[PDB]
Amino acid sequence: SVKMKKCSREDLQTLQQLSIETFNDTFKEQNSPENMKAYLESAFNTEQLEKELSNMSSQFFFIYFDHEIAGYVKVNIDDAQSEEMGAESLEIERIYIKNSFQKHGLGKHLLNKAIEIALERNKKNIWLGVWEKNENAIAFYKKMGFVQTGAHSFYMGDEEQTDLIMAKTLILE
Repeated sequence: SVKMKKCSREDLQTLQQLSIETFNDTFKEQNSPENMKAYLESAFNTEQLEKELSNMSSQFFFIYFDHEIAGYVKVNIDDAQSEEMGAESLEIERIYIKNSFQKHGLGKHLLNKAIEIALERNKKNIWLGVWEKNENAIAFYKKMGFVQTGAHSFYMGDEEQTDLIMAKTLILE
């Protein structure tokens, strides 16, 4: 069966390994091994993730299928967001499903959980940033109701790439 669990301090090691594997398998083709090694060490080292897990405005959730870890999602609100969007929004900063577990509705589960958290936190809108080249993720988000509201350049390695800003308005009552 499918189940999700909020990550705690004891999930640090598991979160770190899952983060590295899924991220590597997502940007591995368009980046040098040297740049990937450096980023993986600066983004997923024990101390960095420990800080993020302890951030009051951040929340991580694991998703499981048959008791096996299949992926995770990281959401931010207020000052924890990677962009200063305000106190009325929630960001899906990271969302990853292990390759072998993709195409089974698990990504949808994680995203809807992010939506549920946003609704519960009374946030007016939910948003995310996604590399323009990630066609699979863009198509998934559009199916989930997200729309591109903007786009800006960002540096990947030593070259600029395009980040698409996608969002959806929630409850306004």
